[PDB]
This record gives sequence, structure tokens and C-alpha cells, in this order.
Amino acid sequence: TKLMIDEKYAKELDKAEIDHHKPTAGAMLGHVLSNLFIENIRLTQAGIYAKSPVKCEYLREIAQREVEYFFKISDLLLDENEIVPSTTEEFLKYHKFITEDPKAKYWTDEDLLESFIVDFQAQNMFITRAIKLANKEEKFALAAGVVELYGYNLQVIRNLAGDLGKSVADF
Amino acid sequence: TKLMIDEKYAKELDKAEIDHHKPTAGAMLGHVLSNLFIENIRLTQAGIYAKSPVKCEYLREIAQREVEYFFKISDLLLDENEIVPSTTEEFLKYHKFITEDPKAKYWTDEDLLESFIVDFQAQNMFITRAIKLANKEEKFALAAGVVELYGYNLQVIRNLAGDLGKSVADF
Amino acid sequence: TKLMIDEKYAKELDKAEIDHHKPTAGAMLGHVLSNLFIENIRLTQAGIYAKSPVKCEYLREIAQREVEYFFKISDLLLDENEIVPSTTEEFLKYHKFITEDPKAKYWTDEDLLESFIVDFQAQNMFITRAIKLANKEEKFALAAGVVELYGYNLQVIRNLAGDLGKSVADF
Amino acid sequence: TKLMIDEKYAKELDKAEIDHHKPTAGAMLGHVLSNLFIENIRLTQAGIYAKSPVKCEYLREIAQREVEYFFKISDLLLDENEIVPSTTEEFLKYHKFITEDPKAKYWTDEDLLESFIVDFQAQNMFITRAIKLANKEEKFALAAGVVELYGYNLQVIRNLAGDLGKSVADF
Amino acid sequence: TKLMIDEKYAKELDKAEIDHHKPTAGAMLGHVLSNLFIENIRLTQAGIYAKSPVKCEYLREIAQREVEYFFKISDLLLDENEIVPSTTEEFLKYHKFITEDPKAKYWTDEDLLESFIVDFQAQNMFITRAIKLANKEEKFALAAGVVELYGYNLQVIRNLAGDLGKSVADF
Amino acid sequence: TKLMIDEKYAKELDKAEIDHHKPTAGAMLGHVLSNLFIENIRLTQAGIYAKSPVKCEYLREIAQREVEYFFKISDLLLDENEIVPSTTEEFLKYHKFITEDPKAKYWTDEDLLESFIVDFQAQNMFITRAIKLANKEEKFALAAGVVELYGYNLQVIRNLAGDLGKSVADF
Amino acid sequence: TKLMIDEKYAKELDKAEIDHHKPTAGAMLGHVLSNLFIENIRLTQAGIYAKSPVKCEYLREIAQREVEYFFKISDLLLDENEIVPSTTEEFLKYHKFITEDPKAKYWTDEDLLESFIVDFQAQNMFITRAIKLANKEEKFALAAGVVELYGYNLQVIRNLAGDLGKSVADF
Amino acid sequence: TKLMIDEKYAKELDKAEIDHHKPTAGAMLGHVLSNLFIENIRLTQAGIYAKSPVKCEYLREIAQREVEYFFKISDLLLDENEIVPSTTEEFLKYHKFITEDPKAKYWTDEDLLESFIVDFQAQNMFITRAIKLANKEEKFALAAGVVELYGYNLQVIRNLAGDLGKSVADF
Amino acid sequence: TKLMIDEKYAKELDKAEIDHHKPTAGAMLGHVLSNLFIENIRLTQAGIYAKSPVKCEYLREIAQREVEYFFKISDLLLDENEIVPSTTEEFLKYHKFITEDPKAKYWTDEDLLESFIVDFQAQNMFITRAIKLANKEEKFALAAGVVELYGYNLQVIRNLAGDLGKSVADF
Amino acid sequence: TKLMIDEKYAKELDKAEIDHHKPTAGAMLGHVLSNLFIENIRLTQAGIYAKSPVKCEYLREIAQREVEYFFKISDLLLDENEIVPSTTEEFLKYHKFITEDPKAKYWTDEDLLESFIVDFQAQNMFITRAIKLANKEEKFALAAGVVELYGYNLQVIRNLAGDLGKSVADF
Amino acid sequence: TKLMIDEKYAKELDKAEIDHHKPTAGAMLGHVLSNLFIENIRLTQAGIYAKSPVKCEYLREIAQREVEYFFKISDLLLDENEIVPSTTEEFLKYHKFITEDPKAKYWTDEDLLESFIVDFQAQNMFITRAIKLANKEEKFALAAGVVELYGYNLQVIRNLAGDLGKSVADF
Repeated sequence: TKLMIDEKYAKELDKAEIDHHKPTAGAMLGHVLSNLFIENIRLTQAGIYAKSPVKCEYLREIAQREVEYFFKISDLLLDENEIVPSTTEEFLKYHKFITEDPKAKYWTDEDLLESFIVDFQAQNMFITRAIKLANKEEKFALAAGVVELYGYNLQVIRNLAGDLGKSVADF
Repeated sequence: TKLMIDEKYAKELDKAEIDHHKPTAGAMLGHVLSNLFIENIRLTQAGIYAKSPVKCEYLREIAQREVEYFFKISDLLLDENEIVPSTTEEFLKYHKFITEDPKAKYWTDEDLLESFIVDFQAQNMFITRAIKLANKEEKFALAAGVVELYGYNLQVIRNLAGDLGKSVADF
Repeated sequence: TKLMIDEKYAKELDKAEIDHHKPTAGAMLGHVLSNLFIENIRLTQAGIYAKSPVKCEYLREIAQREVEYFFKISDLLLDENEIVPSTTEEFLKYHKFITEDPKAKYWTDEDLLESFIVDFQAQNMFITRAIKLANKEEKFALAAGVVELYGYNLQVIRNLAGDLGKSVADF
Repeated sequence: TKLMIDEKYAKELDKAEIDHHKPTAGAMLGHVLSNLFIENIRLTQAGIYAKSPVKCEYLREIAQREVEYFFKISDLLLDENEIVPSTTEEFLKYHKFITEDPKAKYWTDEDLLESFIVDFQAQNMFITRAIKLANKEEKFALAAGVVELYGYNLQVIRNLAGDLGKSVADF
Repeated sequence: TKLMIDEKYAKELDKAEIDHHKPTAGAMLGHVLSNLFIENIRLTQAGIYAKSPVKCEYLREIAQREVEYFFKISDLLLDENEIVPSTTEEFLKYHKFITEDPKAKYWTDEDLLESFIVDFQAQNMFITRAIKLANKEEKFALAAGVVELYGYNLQVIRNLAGDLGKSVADF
Repeated sequence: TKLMIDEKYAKELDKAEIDHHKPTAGAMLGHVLSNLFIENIRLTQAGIYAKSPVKCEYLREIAQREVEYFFKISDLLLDENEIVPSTTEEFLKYHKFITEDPKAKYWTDEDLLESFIVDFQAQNMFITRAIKLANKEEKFALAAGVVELYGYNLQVIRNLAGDLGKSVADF
Repeated sequence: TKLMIDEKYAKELDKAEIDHHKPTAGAMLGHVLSNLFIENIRLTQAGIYAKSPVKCEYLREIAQREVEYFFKISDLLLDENEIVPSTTEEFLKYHKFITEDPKAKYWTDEDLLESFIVDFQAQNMFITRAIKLANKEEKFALAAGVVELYGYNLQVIRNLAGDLGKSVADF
Repeated sequence: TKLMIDEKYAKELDKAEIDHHKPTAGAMLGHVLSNLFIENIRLTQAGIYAKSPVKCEYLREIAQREVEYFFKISDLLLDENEIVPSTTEEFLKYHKFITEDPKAKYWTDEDLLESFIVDFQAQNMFITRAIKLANKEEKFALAAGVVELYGYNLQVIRNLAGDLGKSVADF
Repeated sequence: TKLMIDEKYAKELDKAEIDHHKPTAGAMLGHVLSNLFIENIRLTQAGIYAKSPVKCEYLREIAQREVEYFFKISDLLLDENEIVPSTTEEFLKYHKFITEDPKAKYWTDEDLLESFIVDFQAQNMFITRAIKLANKEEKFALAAGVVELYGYNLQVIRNLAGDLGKSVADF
Repeated sequence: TKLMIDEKYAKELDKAEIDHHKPTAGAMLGHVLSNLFIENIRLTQAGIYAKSPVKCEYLREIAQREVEYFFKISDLLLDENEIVPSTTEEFLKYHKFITEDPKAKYWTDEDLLESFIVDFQAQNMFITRAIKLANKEEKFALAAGVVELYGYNLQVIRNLAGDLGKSVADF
Repeated sequence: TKLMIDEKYAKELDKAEIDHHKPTAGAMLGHVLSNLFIENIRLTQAGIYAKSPVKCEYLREIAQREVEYFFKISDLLLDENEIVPSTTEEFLKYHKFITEDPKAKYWTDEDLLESFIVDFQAQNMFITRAIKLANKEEKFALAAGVVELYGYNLQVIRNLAGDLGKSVADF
């Protein structure tokens, strides 16, 4: 179905601008999903390049869970009839605050962990809203799924802080 | 106990009519549960009679989930002192928009699938309202239970739809 | 559609009446299967309103087994090209000796159990016959499945009888 | 450092005074977590001294769930940067309505069970408030955890009630 | 014992030729067993050459059950002191209806499935007789073993039938 | 109670003398069950005194099975209102053919094996008869049960014989 | 060989009489092992004929443990070059205070439970003396195993007494 | 009931008194059991408040073992008809050496660990005496129970010491 | 579709002749895959008819691995777009050195074992060539696969050899 | 740091000389553990070189238990603050009775097995002493660990004796 | 027969000298195998005496894998008709570079880690060589097994290096 594909993409992209300006849950979650996937790439790097075995294990595992939440929340969206980023182009466009650096393979394990606490704090601005929006839109299942990912982020934050000696307060 | 069990059933029936008017959540779930059981019967039938071994599996599994959710929500309700429909007669009284059919043994697989998509949208009218009604009566556990069932139905609709070739859009 | 479906159905109903009078194995098992499903509901009701949570877990187990035998025997029949009751309608037509009751939610535990002993003794008059017919008809696998059911029913009777402090010999 | 600790703890007693009046979620949860632990002891007691081996094993199973919820919710509180009663002192300070009794070891199994239904009802008056508070504070993961607990308590009340031969209504 | 082998073997050939004439159960299970093995090979071919990854999986699994029945039934036979074919030569001699074809790698999935529906029915003509003969000879355990295999073939027929979108009726 | 218990036993001895004479299924199985338990004791002895660690393990597994079969079949008799021997005195009364020997601890492993081949061939004389009587009496589930036992015994005979380096012909 | 078997068994008989007034640990364990086996027969009886299905399963469970221990300890005795009772004959001769009663199928559940509380207390007179002798002879592993059985027996007395409503003290 | 109870308790506190002077095993284990429960609270505190999430898992694991030994040893005691601490009340009377501290929530991880090395060396003083007493009294199974706990503490001490970078000598 | 099947098979035959000249890898594995299947049958004969139960278990397991490799290398060849024999006729065409024999069922266990030692040594002549050719053709995964099978064979050889009390050198 | 170490080593070597000449349990367990490791090498040899596959498996498993006991007992000792040999040097000094031999590859399976009966009997001479000495030093956990090891050894002796056709007596 | 052993060992000795000269795969694996066993001892020492519980756990797992590779490679060798060192004496003769030190119980965890990093790079000089020699000799399975050991060592080196905060390049 050739002629009608480009026209379905241009009507998706039209609805892409109209939904980011009046915030819908759907559109908000575009940043959240793009954030998960780019976090997943950073955690991949850090699971590979960190020095202690014990911390490579833990970061790889957080990587796994970013991807698990990506699929879980995508499925929850599409279930409720919305749309979802699905390429490097889109993820890079809708991704806020998180940033990669090729140099990070030489950072110390402390400085790696610390960047992940800032990232996850940043991820939590967008998830926080998405919850509020999703309750208003009466998307109940998508709501609870996102509360879960809120809870998980907090838990990661406190675990990474704790691993550096500090408290959640220290940040 | 013979003429003071008739006293109890009469005083549950005065209670039952008074609850459907201002709808209580327990009344509304009288419809969701009765739909679950009757839907379980339809799925049983398609689970036996459909042709594809794969689709007979998937459908027998959805039937099994409807009975699980019957039990789970029935439990949550009795937990919060409410009453639940427990017979064929009662299930027939309160069921809505689902219709059985002995002739469905000879439908084509797709005609069976499609019929369950409509049945499941319909199920979601009464469920969405029971969520709202349960949050209002401050039955928090029930609410989350009914949010889960809601979210599952969405899952089941988008699966049946994909297995016909079609987006959830289409319905 | 419609035309091919109405001829297949009227030819089934014709053939069904004939078979019911001479009895065939599959006709007799229409009563067994219908009994299975109505007991399911009865045991589902009791599994919900009985007080002792031990008797509730046990009765819900007997419900799941009756559905298990529903699918197992249905499959055995379809495997030998018979037809199977598959709606509430046909269940109510063909079920004998077992009787629902919305006032059972207020029965006592001792009395629910006693009703199931009688119920199950009643299911056996029909199973017994379906074994014998199945062997005449040389539907050997089916015969084996129905023997299993016969023995499971005998076991349940003696477990419920023991749970009320009674020998099976009392009943 | 022995003096910086004393400072931090003076601060905590100040902050906690303010928080119990204006009730924050943390502070309501202080009574809930304290109740969990004291119930743990009561149930430890009754799981040892109750005569029926079946009731003993059930009573220890519930004992372990108190601790499980105690850890679960505490992790949720600290994740959102609150604080938790961690000593026998603070538990007795903040515990409400539940009272221990060394002579319970000579109570009958019925009276033990009876006493937990009443304890678990009491526990609920506070949990309710803490769900409501935690929603207010936009502490979503925490809120969900506490609803789970609400649910469990209702389940327990009912099972204990059923085991005694009664309904939820009776109490 | 080299010549005591040769004369043990002429005595097998005398007892075996006498035994096919009247048929014994053993005699008749020679064909049943020989068909399982050759069928096993057909399904090995099909499970490698079919296109559909799912159907490959399902065919490879049936091949495996064909060999499990071969050992199960050979064992039940040797247990009642009968002899069993165990070479390519003998399986070729004794097998009927099931024809191999090096050309079937080139057939269509639908075409393969259909060849197996006919093989399995064909198998059943001998199995059926082996059940009766085994029961007449009062080989009770062999009997129940072969009954089970009868039941399996029916099941495979109907699933194969259902996967082509047909009812068993058709065949 | 002390005279309803003593004249309940006087009628059990009346009923059980009449039944041994027109051999009922239940009374044949009285020898079957007594044989199982006495065999259990012999296998226990051999399981302890045999020299081969491998054989000790196998013999202990067969002892376990004899007990499993004593329970399975005792349960099927009771389900179907029969009665079962349950004391040393009674096992020693109805047991035939199998004879204990405290001197067997000094036997060679091969002689022990030999003594079980003969023991197990002997149990089959009665097991055989009980199947027939069970089908006659239309105790279907029981009959199936005793068919498994018969099969099992046949397979033990063949493995014991093989371990001695002989096919079952020789025996 | 028949002659040396006889000669060895004569020596065995000389050695057992001498060892029974010395009392060695092996001789005392003679009584313990015989008690275990006969208790097994008693638990088997009670596990078949008792009314409560929960109690049947529990009694069977204890029957199994008696046997496990019979083997465990027998193996520990043989390891330490002692001899072990291996026949009904020797068990009857060496057991103490445990008596069987064909009439016990008609006892009440409470009366069976009580009879086992007395049987296990009787069993512990011997176990006790055997632990003490096992330590005297410095058969270290043997002694630890018999400490276990001593403990299991206590666990069991407390559980049977709990079920009957009572405390160990009442006994 | 209410005075049967009140002087069952009078005879307990009276007999507990006599029993703490010629220190019985039961009496001594009152201190050990009380210590276990308070330590459990401490390990809870530290398991929530410690900074390293590896150490938080480990310390929860030790909290959980301490509770299991509370039930194991309590069960062993009651099996031997002895009474056991059941309330915060009695745990505070009988506990010695272990002191709780709400300020602990602000200690370094290393100071937390040291506090436990010393806690566990102190528990061992009473455990050691409890073993000897339990062997004088010939409560064999209770002794083995207590030897296990003794060995567990030692292991904990050495692992704790190890994580501090110290060998066990240094304490 | 019937004349095309016949044309593809003519080209297959054409190509197959050319390929057996230079040998290709796949052509070599024609012999290896045929030897595997034919050996599976020999091993099935010996697995049914050997005397020792332990040898029967082991031979049956070797047969299963013969088949598992047959699938695993056939997949590996199809992946690399080669073709694979798959009928009795081709197996018999390309098989080398392995010879079936109906007389084998009377051989002694030790002679069955010896014949498999020789068979597997022979099997390896073709496996060797196949690895080397797979390397030339750069079929990397097919090569690693066939090395696995080479190792399996050397292992089977030493194990059968050792069961005969002989070293691999002896052969 | 290279001089703190040598004085620590010399105070070790001095302590050890006093300890061996009085014996302590730690010193005695020096022999026991050196014996375990050398045995593990001997069993490793025999597990590689014996002919019978079944016996290789078994010896390899005894080897692995020897190592498990090595860690278990070392830990029990270090927990109780003793020192443990940990180099080839040291095991060779302290090992008694067990004698390695590179020509053992050429022995008969029967001869290898006889060699390990004699070794395990000789191990026990020291283990016995370690047990008495550990009870005397009031190292309770260690005592119980070594009692296990004693029991294992005796069990292994009988099993090897059995596998040669002999009784533990012949030994 | 004592004499033949001596002659076979004499020939072993001759051939060992020939084979270490022109080095065969096998003789090169004499050093590799002996290095595994000595490392196992070093790792045992280090896994008992190291300070950190995490590092003890990890070092023991490496001791375990060394032993597993010793069996895996020894079995591959013997399948391929080679000989394997199997005493302390031989291990000491053929191990290069690794050396034990009884004073290492008093090293720091870091020194222990660095010493294994060096030992493991030393191990690979020989492994590398055995891989080439095995490919040269067409011992295909051996080679693959040894490549797998190589891989493991490299993975071990990086993990140890990482635990010291260092990159592998440092080494």
C-alpha cells in the first residue's frame, strides 16, 4: 500500500505537533519512552566499561529494565490507541536532559554512578506529568504502569546514592 | 433456618434494587461479573469449535482469565461487604450486550474473532464506570483490581485485532 | 454464511433428536457435560460464599477440575466427530438432577457439602451409562476419559462425606 | 562525630513534631509501620501458642506478611525521602489500639482469632488516611503500596471471620 | 553360541509366519510398530523441509511422540514375551499405506499436512484391531497402551485438519 | 460406642466370609493388598542387605511403588464402598506365596533377585483375577487401577530377569 | 551354601541374645526399628479409614517419615557393622506397647489421634536409651540420627495434641 | 474462662522465678530468644538505614535467620513442654547486652557492622550456657538446635569482621 | 504443481552426482546423516533387546542423541542452503559400514556393545572429512557443529569400551 | 609490608608446634584436612582412569564431597579462630596413610576400589580423635561438622565394599 | 601382574620424554592440566583466608571451574588416547610459573588478587600453544575445549583487574 503510506505518516506528524502543545499523556510519554531508550544506551556503555564486576552487573540489569518498561508502556499506549517513537531519529528529537559522551568509558565508577542519579531525577519530571495527564484522560491501565516506573526510578536513585555513601538528600 | 433464610434473601433483594438506582459500585460490578461468566462460556465454545489449534489455545486461555478475574473481583467485593451474582439465572438477569449462539460452532475463525472484539469493547462500558464508582466509595483495592481487568480487555482487543490483520483503529 | 449455517444447524438438531432416543454415547455425554458446567457454577458459588477458607480453596479446586473434564471430554468427542453442548441454553436443556439456588449463599457449610454429595451421586447415573455406550461404540479413548471422571466423582463423594464426619456408606 | 549525630536527631524530633500535626503521609505511616511491627509480635505469639497446627501455620504466614509490608512500605517512604520508626521505643510510642497481653497464650483459639479481626480493623482506620494523604502529596508509588496493604488487611479480616463460622458483617 | 543364534532365528520366523495368519496381537502390532517408525521418518523429513517455522516445530514434536510410542509399546510387548521388529528390513516388509517420497521436500506445507491426515487414519485401521486382539488375549496393560495411541492419532488428525481450516467431518 | 464398634466388626467378618466364597472383586484384592505389603517388607530387607549399591536403590524404589499401589488401590476400593485389610494379622492371614526369611540377608544378590521374579509372577495370579472381577462388577476406576499394577509387575519381572542376564522366557 | 546360611544365622542368634542383656545400641535400636515399622502399619490403617481428609493426608505423611527413618537408621546401623530386623516375624517379637486393632477403622478421629500420642511417647522410652547407648559406644553419626527421630517424635506429639484441642501437658 | 486464665498466669510467673535461679535450659533460652527478637529489630533498622545496598540485603538476610531461629528454638522448647517469651514486655525484661538506638539511623556503615560483631559475641554468652544446660537435662533435640545457632553466630561474626577488612582475632 | 516437483527432483539428482565427486561438504554429510539414522535404528534394537536394564537406558539415550544431531546438522546445512537425505531409501543408499542384522536381538550384551564401538569408529571416517571440507567452504557454524559430533563419538567409544573392561587402545 | 608477614608466619609455626604436641582439635584437624585433599587427588585420578563409566561417575562424586568437606571444616575452624593448611607443601607434611601412585592408572577397577576402602578406614582414625577433641574444647559446631564427615566415610566404605560383592565385615 | 604394571609405566615414561621433546598437544597439556590443579590449591587457600566475603565466594567459584576444566580436558584427552597427570608428584614436576606460598594467608586481598592476575596470564602461554598443537594434530574437540579455557582465563583476568579499580591494559 504505497501512495497511502506517506499520507498516513504526514497525518501522524500533523497530530504530532497538535498534541505536544496541549499536553496529552500520549505526547508526554514520547519523551519518557525516548528517555528510557537513550538511558538504555548509556547504561550499556557503563555496564561494559565500568571497572568493578559487581557494578557492571547492576547497570546491565538497570539497562534490561529500561527496555522492559519501554515495551510495557508502549504496549499500554497502543492498547489505548496512541502512537510511539520507534527510531533513533525520533528518540534523539524527543529526548530531554540525558546526554551521551564517548569519553565516559574513561570516567571513574563514582562519576558514572553520579550522572545516572541526575539522569533519573530528570526522567522523573516527565513521568510525573504523564501520570497526571493519564489520570485526567481516564487511561487507567496506562496510569498504573507509569506509577510503577516512577517507583522504580526512585529506587534506582537511592540505590546508586547509597553505593557512593551518600543519601537521597545529599542530592 | 428454613423461613429465616427466606427473610435474608428478600432483604438482599430490597437492597439490590435500591443499589442499581444511585448506582453503587457493587451493583455495577454485578454487571461486569455476569458478563465475565457468560463471556467465559462463549470462549469455551470457540475454544472447542474453532479450527486453528493456535487460536483454540489462545481462546481457552482468555476463558481461563475471565474466570480468574471473576474470582479475584468477587473476592475483593465480599472483602468490602458486598454481594455477588452466583447463578445462571442471576448471570442472565444482569448480563448485557453479550449474546450467546448455538449456531456459532459453524462460524469461520475470523467471524469468531471479530465477535469477541465487539463483546470486549462492550465489556469495557460497565468496567470504566465501576472504576469511577469504586474510587468514589473509597474501595481502593477493588478499584486497582478493576483497573487491571480494564487494562487486560484492552490487551485482548488489540491482539484479536492484529490476528485478523487489523489495527485497533479499525474497531 | 446464513444459508450454509442454518442447514448445518437444522441438520444437527435433527440428528441430535434421533441420537437422543436410541441413546448414542455422544448424546448421553451431553447430559454429563451439561451437568459438569452447571456444577461448575454451583461450586463457583459455594467456593465464594462458604465460610471456612479451607472448604473454599477445596471447592474452587473441584470447580477447576469440572471445567478441565469439560474440555478433556469435549475434545475426546470432537476427536471422534461428535458434537457438544456449548451455550447456557443447551446446558439448561440437558442438565438433569442438579439444581441451582440463589439462597445457597446463606446456607451453612455442612449443607453446601451435603448438596454436592447428592449432586455428584446424580452425575454418576449418567456417566456410568456413557462408559458402557462408549465401549459398545468402540470409541476407546473416550471410554478411558469417562472412566477417569467416574473415579474422580467417587473420590470427591468420599472426601466431602469424610469432611462432614461421615462414611460414604451413610449416603 | 558523636555530636553531629545528636544534632541530626534533634532536627528529626523537631521536624517530626510539626509533621504529626499537619499530618504528612510519613507521619501517618509512622503509626501504620509501628502497628505492623507490634502485630508481628502478637502473631508470632499466637503462631506459637495456638493449639491447632493449621491455625499456627496460617498465623505465622500472616506474621511474615506484616514484616514484608513493613519493609516494602519503608523502602517506599525512604525512596521519597521520609523516615521510619526503627526501634522498640518508637514502635510503642506511635502504636495505636493494638495491645499485647502475656496471658494470651492461655486464650482459646477462637478468642485469639477474634482479637485479630478487631486489631486488623483498627489498623485500617490509619491506612485509609495514609492512602488519602499520600495521593495528596503526589507520592504515587507509595500510595499504590499502601492500597495493597489495605486490600490484604480486608482479606485477612474475612478469612479469620470465615474460619470462626461468621461473616464480615457480624463485626 | 553362533549356530544357536541361527536356529533361535529360524524358530522366530516359524512362530511369526504362523502368528500373522490367525493374527495374534503381537503379529498385528508388528505392522503398527513398523508404521510408527516409517511415519517417524516422514515427519522427520517434513519437520526439516516445511516452510512454516511453527509447523516444523509441531511436526518434529509428533515425530518424537511416534518414537515414544514405539518404545512404550515395544516395551509393553516384550513384557508379555512377544517379539518386535527392529530393523529397516523388517519395517519395510511390515508397513502398509505409508509411502515415503524423496520428492516431498518440494511439496507445499498444506500438501504435507494432508498426507499425514491420511497416514494417521490409515495407521488406525491396524491399531483398532490390535486393541481388540490384545484384549481377547488378556494382555491388559498392552491394551491400555495401544488405546492411548489410538486416542493420540485422532487428536493429531483433528489438529492437522483444523490447521488446514477443515473439520474432521471432511475426512 | 464400645458395642456399636464390636458388633460393626462382627458383621464385617460375616460379610467378608460370604464375599471370599463367591469371589467378589473386593475380597480378591484382599490377597492382592496383603501381598503388596508383605512384598514391601521383603524389598525393604533386600534394599538394606543386598551388596550392590545399584540394586539396593532399585529395590527400595520398588518397595516405594508397592506402597504407592497399596494406597492407590485401597483408595479406589473405599471410594466404591469396599473394605481393606489394615493390620499385620490380616496381611498375614490373606497373603499367599510370598515367604519371608530372616536368613535372606545372607543370600547372594542373584538369589534375592530370583526370589523376586518368582514372587512377582505369583502376585499376578491374583491380580489377573481381580481385574476380571472388577470389570464384571462394573467398578471401572478400580479396574483401571489394577491394570496398571499388573503392567508394573510385568515390567519388574523383565528388568530383574535382565539384570541376571536372562530374557523372561527362561522364567 | 544352604548350610553356611544356616550356620551364619545360628551365630546371629547367639550374638543377639548376648547383645540384648548387655544392652548394646544395636539391640535397643532393634526395639526402635520394630516400633517404627509397626507404627507404619498403624498409620497406614488410620490414613485410609479416618474421616477427615486433612487428617488422612497428615497421617500418611507421618507413615512415610517412619519408613524414611527406618531406612536412615538401618543404614546408619549397617555402616557401623550392626544388624537390623528385616521380617514381620522379627518386628512382632521386638516391638513394645504398640498394638494393632482390626477394630480401629470404626474408631472416631479423636480416638485415633489419642492412640498415636500414646504410641509416640511409648516409642521415646527406647529412642532415649538408644541415644545414650549410641554415645557410650562412640557411634557418633548413629547417635545424631537417633537425636533427630527423638525430636521428630516430640514435634508429632505436640501436633496431634494441638489438633485434639489440648496441650502437651494434658498428656 | 477469665480466672482459669489469671492464675494459670500466677503459677507461670511463680514457676518462672524458681526456674531462673537453678538456671534451667528453658530459663536461659528466654534470654537467648529475647536477644534474637531485639537483634531482629536492630538488623531491620540497619537493613533499611544502611547506605550500601549490598549490605542492606545481607543485613535483612540475617534479620530473617534470627526470626527463623526464634521459631525453630521456640518450637523445640514447646515440644519439650517449656514456656517462651511472647511480648515486647518480656523481650525487654530478659534481653541483655543488645541496646537499640534511634540515632543508629545516622551512623556510618562500618559502625553499624561493628555494633553487630559485639552484639553477636554477646548473644553467644547465653547460647553457650544454654547448650550445656540442655545436654544436662537430656533435651537432645533442643541442644542440636542450639548448637546450630551457635555456629551461625560465629559465621556471622567472621563475615562481618571480614567485610570490615579484619580477621576474627582483632575482636 | 506435479510436473514441476518432478523437474526440481531431476535437477537435485543432477547436482547430487556432481557434488559426490569432488566431495562437497554437504555431500560428505549425506553419508554422515545416513549413518546417524541407521545407527539410531541399530541402537533402538539394542535398546529394546539388551538384557541389562542399565545398558538399555544408556543405548536409548545414545539413540536420542543420534537423532538430535541429525536434526541439528540438517538445520545447519539447510541454513547454508544445502540439501539433506530424508527417506529410508536414501539412508540405505548413502549409509556406509554400519550393517543391521535381525539376529542381533539374540547376541550377548557384550557383542552388541562391541559392534557399536566398531560402528562409531567407522562413523568418524566420514565426520573427519566433513569437518575439513566445511572449513574449506567456509561454512563456519556447520563446522563447529560437526566437531561437536566428532567429540561425542570419541566419548561414546571410550564409554562402551570401558563398560567392557577395556581401554580405548585395545581398539 | 613484607616484614609484618614473616613474624606472623613464625608465630604461626611456633603455635603449631605446641598445638600438635598435646593435641588440639585444630591440630588434629590438620591431618584430617590434608587427608581430604590428597584423597581428592587420588579419587580424581581413579575417576579419570577407571574403566567402568558408572564407577567413574561415583568416584568423581566422592572426590567432590571431599572438597566440600574441606571448605566446610576449614570454615568451621576459622569461625572458631583456628588455622588451616592450604598448600601442597603442607598437605604433604601432615598427610598420613594415603599414598598416591602414578601406576594406579593401570590398576584394575576392583583394585582401585579396595585401595579406597583402606584409605577411608584410615581417615577415620584421625577423625574420631578430632571429634573427641572438639567436644572437649567445647567447639560445638565444629564437633557436629566433623561428626558428619565421620558418618559419610563409613557410608562410603560400605558402598565400595558392596560394589566388590563383600560385606563391611570382610573389612 | 604387579610386574606388568611396572612395564606399562616404564613405557609410559619413555614415551612421555619423546612426546615432551617434539612437543605433542598432549604433553603441552601436561603443563596446562598441572597448572589448573595448583591454581585450584592457590584459589582454595585464597578463598578461605581472604577477608571480604564477596571475594571468598568468587575465588571459590574460580577454584571450582579450574577443577571442572581439569575433568573436561582430561576426558577430551583420553577420548583421543592420550595420558594425563594424576598425582601431586606429577603436578609438581610439570607446573610452571605458579608457586604456592603458605604466607599468603596474611596478604591483603589486593595482593591475593594481583597474584592471580599474574598466574592467569602465565597459564595462557601454555594454553595458546596447546590450542595450536591440537589443531595441527586434528584433535578437533580437544582444541575447541581448550579455546574455551583460554576465553575463561581472559574473562577472569579482566574481572580481577576491575575489582582492583584497574583496567586490563594496566596489566
